[PDB]
Order: sequence, then structure tokens, then C-alpha cells
Amino acid sequence: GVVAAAEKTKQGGVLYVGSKTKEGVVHGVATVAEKTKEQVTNVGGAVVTGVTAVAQKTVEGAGSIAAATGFVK
Amino acid sequence: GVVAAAEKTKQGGVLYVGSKTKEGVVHGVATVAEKTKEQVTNVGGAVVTGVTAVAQKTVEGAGSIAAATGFVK
Amino acid sequence: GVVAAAEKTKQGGVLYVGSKTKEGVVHGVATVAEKTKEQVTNVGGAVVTGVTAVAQKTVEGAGSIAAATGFVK
Amino acid sequence: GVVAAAEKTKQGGVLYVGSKTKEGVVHGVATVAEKTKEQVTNVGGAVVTGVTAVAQKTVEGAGSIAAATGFVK
Amino acid sequence: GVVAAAEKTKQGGVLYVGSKTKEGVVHGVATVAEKTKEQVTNVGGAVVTGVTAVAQKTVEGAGSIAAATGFVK
Amino acid sequence: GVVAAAEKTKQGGVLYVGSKTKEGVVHGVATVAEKTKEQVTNVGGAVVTGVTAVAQKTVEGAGSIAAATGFVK
Amino acid sequence: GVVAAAEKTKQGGVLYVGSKTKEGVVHGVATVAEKTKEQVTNVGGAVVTGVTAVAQKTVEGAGSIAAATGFVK
Amino acid sequence: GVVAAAEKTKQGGVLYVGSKTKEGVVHGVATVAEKTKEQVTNVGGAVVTGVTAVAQKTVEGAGSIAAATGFVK
Amino acid sequence: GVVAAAEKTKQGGVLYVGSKTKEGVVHGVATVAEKTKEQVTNVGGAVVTGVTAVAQKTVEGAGSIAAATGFVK
Amino acid sequence: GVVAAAEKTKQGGVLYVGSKTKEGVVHGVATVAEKTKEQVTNVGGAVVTGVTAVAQKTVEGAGSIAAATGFVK
Repeated sequence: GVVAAAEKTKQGGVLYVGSKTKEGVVHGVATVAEKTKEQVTNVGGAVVTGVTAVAQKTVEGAGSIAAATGFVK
Repeated sequence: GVVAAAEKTKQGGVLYVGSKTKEGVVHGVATVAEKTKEQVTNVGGAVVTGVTAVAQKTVEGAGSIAAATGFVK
Repeated sequence: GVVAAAEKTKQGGVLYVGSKTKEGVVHGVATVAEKTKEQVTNVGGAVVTGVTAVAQKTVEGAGSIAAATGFVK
Repeated sequence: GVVAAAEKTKQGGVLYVGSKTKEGVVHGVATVAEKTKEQVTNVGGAVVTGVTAVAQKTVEGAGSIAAATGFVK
Repeated sequence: GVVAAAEKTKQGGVLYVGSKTKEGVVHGVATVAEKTKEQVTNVGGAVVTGVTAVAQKTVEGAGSIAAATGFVK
Repeated sequence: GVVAAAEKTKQGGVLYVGSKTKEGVVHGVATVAEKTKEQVTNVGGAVVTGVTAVAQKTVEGAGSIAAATGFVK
Repeated sequence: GVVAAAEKTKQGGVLYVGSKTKEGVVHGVATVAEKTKEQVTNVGGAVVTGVTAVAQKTVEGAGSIAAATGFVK
Repeated sequence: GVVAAAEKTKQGGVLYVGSKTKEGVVHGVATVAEKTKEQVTNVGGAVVTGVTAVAQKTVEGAGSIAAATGFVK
Repeated sequence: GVVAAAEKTKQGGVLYVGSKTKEGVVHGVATVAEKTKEQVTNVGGAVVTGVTAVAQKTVEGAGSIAAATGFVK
Repeated sequence: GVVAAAEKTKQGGVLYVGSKTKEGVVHGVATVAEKTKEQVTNVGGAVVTGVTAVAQKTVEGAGSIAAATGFVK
């Protein structure tokens, strides 16, 4: 039983980023592999992957990830 | 049983990013592989992958990911 | 049983991004592979993949992903 | 049983992006593969893949993805 | 049983994008493959794939995707 | 005085190339340019530009090239 | 005075190349440039630019190249 | 005075190359430049630029190159 | 006076190369530059630039190169 | 006076190379530069630049190179 559950129940500044760059090489979430069996990537949140990466008020509610990998059994 | 469930029940500034760049190479969520069996990528959230990547108020409710990979059984 | 369920029940600033770039190469969610069996990509959220990628108020309700991969059984 | 269910029941700023770019190459959700068996891509959300990719208020309700891949059984 | 169900029951700013670009090459959701068996792409949401890709208020209700691929049985 | 002069006065094996290729992209003598004034290409000899390029006993006599480029004077 | 002169006065084995290739990209004599004034390419000899490039007994007599470039004077 | 002169006056084995390759990228004589004034390439000899480049008995007589570049004077 | 002169006056084994390669990237004579004035490349000899580059008995007579670059005077 | 002169006057084994390689990246004669004035490359001899580079009996006669660079005078 691989169960994920999420509930969100609502009974309802300045951010300056000045970037000046030359030759920007960016890798974010990388999985490099040879001779694998499983390559699982779950993103319940945020992956902000700029050369200028700004993430404001981003992952702000009720996230659930349930990963079951392998299980030769 | 691979179950994902999500509920969202609602009973209802300045962000400056100035980027100046030359030669921007960006990789976000990469899975590079040789001789795999499974390559799973679930995105219940956000993958913001610019050279200028801004993510404001992004992943803000009730996300569920249920991944079951492999299971030779 | 691979079940995903999502419910959303509603009983109801400034963001400046100035980008100036030369030679922008961007990869977002990449799965590169040789000799796989499965290549699954579920996007219940957002994949914003510019050279200038802005994502405002994006993934804001009731997402569910249920992936079951492999299962040689 | 591969079931996906989604319900949405409703009982009912400034975003400037100024981009100036030369030589923009963009890849979004890529699955590159040799000798696969399955290549599944489900998009219940948004894939915004510009050179200037803006996604405002985008994935805002009741998404469900249920993927079952493989199952040699 | 590969079932998808969706219900939507309704009992009922400024976004400037100024893009100036030369040589824009854009790939969105790509599945490139040699020697596959299945290549499935379901889009229950949005795939906005410009050189200038804007997606405002886009994927805003009751989406369901149920994919069952493979199943050698 | 841009002078070229050539005189040729005559008082008068096995070469196996087995090529097997897929996806061959070949560029030979390329001059790629933006905002030039002169683009001169003189070929007094041989430019053999195959995917399988064999040149046997090719440039075997009395070649002269006299190039004068620019000369703002 | 840009002078080239060439005179050729004549008072008169096994080469196996077995190539097996996939994805061959070949560039030979390339001049890539932005904001030039002169782009001169003289070939008095041989430019053999295959994926399989064989040049046997090729540039075998009396070649002359006289290049005068620029000369703001 | 930019003078080139060449005279050739004639008073008159096994080479096995077995190549097996995947993903061959080859650059030979490259001049890559931004904001130049002169880009001169003289080839009085041989440029053999394969993925399998064999050059047998190639540049075997009387070559002359006379390059005069610049000369602001 | 930029003079080149060449004279060639004639009063007249086994080489096995077995190459097996994957992912071969080859650069030969490269001149990469930003903000130059002159980019001169004279080849009176041989530039053999394979992934498998064999050069047998190649540059075997009477080569002359006379380069005069710059000369602000 | 930039003079080059060459004269060649003629009054007239086993070499096994077994190479097996994966991921070969080769750079030969490279001149990488930012803010130059002159970039001169004279090749009166041989530049053999394989992943498997064999040069047998190659530069075997009468080569002359006369380079004069700069000379602000």
C-alpha cells in the first residue's frame, strides 16, 4: 500500500535581484547513471533552476510524496 | 494499492529580477541513464527552469504524488 | 489498484522580470536514456521552461499523481 | 484498476516580463530514448515552454493523473 | 479497468510580456525514441509552446488522466 | 599588381574504402559570418567533401592563387 | 605586388579503410565570425572532409598561395 | 611585395585502417571569432578531416604560402 | 617583402590501425577568439583530424610558409 | 624582409595500433583567446589529431616557416 494523501482546508516588501553574468552553466536536479534499474524523480515542491532563480512564497501548502522503489519481494 | 488523494476546501509587495547574461546553459530536472528499466518523473509541483527563473506563490495547495516503481514480486 | 483522486471545493503587487541575454540554452525536465523499459513523465503541476521563465500563483489546487511502473509480478 | 477521479465544486497586480534575447534554444519536457518499451507523458497541468515562458494563475484546480506502466504480470 | 472521471459543478491586473528575440528554437513536450513499443502522450492540461509562451488562468478545472501502458499480462 | 602565374611543362595498387554510416552530417570549407566586408574563397586545389570522401592523385600540378583583400589605401 | 608563381616541369600497395559509424558530424575548414572585415580562404592544396576521408598521393606538385589581407595603408 | 614561388622539376606496403565508431564529432581547422578584422586561411597542403581520416603520401611537393595580414601602415 | 620560395628537384611494411570508439569528439587546429584583429592560419603541411587519423609518408617535400601579421608601421 | 625558402633535391616493418575507447575528447593545436590582436597558426609540418592518431614517416623533408607578428614600428 503506497498511499499519499494531502488536505488543505482554508476557512478564510521588496525583493530586488539584480544579476549580471557571463558564461552561466546551471544543473538543477540531475540523476546521471549507468546500468540502473529505476530512476524516479517526484517533485511535489518546486525546482527553480535559473541562472537567476528566484522563488518567493513558493511551496506553501499540503504536499505529500509516497515513493516505493525496488521491492524485489 | 498505489493511491494518491488530494483535497483543497476553501470556505472563503515588489519583486524585481533584473538579469543580464551571456552564454547561459541551464539544465533543470535531468535523468541521464544507460541501461535502465524505469525512468519515472512525476511533477505535482513546479519546475521553473529559465535562465531567469522566477516562481512566485507557486506551489500553494494540496499536492499528492504516489510512485511505486520496480516491484519484481 | 492505481488510484488518483482530487477534490477542490470552493464555497466562495508588482513582479518585474527584466532579462537581457545572449546564447541561452535551456533544458527543463529531461529524461535521456539508452536501453530502458519504461519512460514515464506525469505533470500534474507546472513545468515553466523559458529562457525567462516566470510562474506566478501557478500550482494552486488539488493535484494528484499515482504512478505505478515496473511490476514484473 | 487504473482509476483517476477529479471533482471541482464551486458554490460561488502587475506582472511585467521584459526579455531581450539572441540565440535562444529551449527544451521543455524531453524524453530521449533508445530501445525502450513504453514512453508515456501525461500532462494534467501546464507545460509553458517559451523562450519567454510566463504562467500566471495556471494550474488552479482538481487535477488527477493515474499512470500504470509496465506490468509484465 | 482504466477509468477516468471528472466533474465540475458550479452553483454560481496587468500582465505585460515584451519579448525581442533573434534565432529562437523551441521544443516543448518531445518524446524522441528508437525501437519503442508504445509512445503515449495525454494532455489534459495545457502545453503552451511559443517563443513567447504566456499562459494565464489556464488549467483551472477538473482534469483527469488515466493511462495504462504495457500490461504484457 | 595581383599576379598569379602557373606553368606545367611535360616533355613526356589497391585503395579500398568501405564505409557504412547512419546520420552523417558533413561541412567542408565553411565561412559563416555576420557583418563582414569581404568573403573570398579561392580553390586552386581540391575540396572533396563526401560522407565518404576519397581523393586519389588529386592536386598534382602547377597551382597558383594570388588573393589581395581589403586594401583601404 | 601580390604575386604567386608556380612551375612544374616534368622531363619524363594496399590501402584499406573500413569505417562503420553512427552519428558522424564533421566540420573541416570552418571560419565562424561576427563583425569581421575580411574572410579569405585559399585552397591550393586539398581539403578532404568525409566522415571517411581518404587522401592518397594528393597534393603532389607546385602549389603557390600569395594572400595579402588588410593593408589599411 | 608579397611573393610566393614554387618549382617542382622532375627529370624522371599495406595500410589497414579499421574504424568502428558511434557519435563522432570532428572539427578540423576552425577559426571561431567575434569582432575580428581579418580571417585568413591558406591551405597549400592537406586538411584531411574525417571521422576516419587517412592521408597517405599526401603533401609531397613544392608548396609555398606567403601571407601578409594587417599592415596598418 | 614577404617572400616564400620552394623548390623540389628530382633527378630520378604494414600499418594496421584498428580503432573501436564510442562518443569521439575531436578538435584539431582551433583558434577561438573574441575581439581580435587578425586570425591567420597557413597550412603548408598536413592537418589530419579524424577520430582515427592516420598520416603515412605525408609531408615529404619542399614546403615554405612566410607569414607577416600585424605591422602597425 | 620576411623570407622563407625551402629546397629538396633528390638525385635518386609492422606498425599495429589497436585502440578501443569510449568517450574520447581530443583537442590538438588550440589557441583560445579573448582580446587579442593577432592569432597566427602556421603548419609546415603535420598535425595528426585523431582519437587514434598515427603518423608514420610524416614530416620528412625541407620545411620552412618564417613568421613575423606584431611589429608596431
